[PDB]
Amino acid sequence: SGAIYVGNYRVVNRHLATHNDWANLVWEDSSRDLLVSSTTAQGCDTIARCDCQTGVYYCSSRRKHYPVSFSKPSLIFVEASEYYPARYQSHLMLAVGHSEPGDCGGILRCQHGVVGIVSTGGNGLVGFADVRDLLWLDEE
Ligand SMILES: CN(C)Cc1ccc(C#N)cc1
Ligand SMILES: [Zn+2]
Repeated sequence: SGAIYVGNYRVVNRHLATHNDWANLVWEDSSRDLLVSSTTAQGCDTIARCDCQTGVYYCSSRRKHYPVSFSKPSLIFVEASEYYPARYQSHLMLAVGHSEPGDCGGILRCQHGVVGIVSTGGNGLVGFADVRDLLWLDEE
């Protein structure tokens, strides 16, 4: 579990969005596994605006942050998980690391701020849904 709290936005994995998220919906994309809802209180996170390929992510199933190198966001085939079938996911970055279903929502961060959230796992990789292209998160 986990979210990004930027401005008056909450960014969550679409597959973990709540009824309140859907009732306060800003934007969602199944192909990216992302959903954004509106919040009453402003949040503490800053979104990275960069093309870094190195950062640190939080792994809840290890209670640990790990430094990783990761691929640039792309359209990638993802094998079946507990929460999605085997399918293509867009805007997905991969690193070598540990990721189980409940790790979804852990933050990946670089020197510029939040890069994305854990979205995929298995076979010794962790996949992250990028948010650096969502420039509208920084205003309004
Ligand atoms: C449970 N396994 C059969 C894979 C899977 C997991 C979740 C969903 C959804 N929705 C679809 C398929
Ligand atoms: Zn960066």
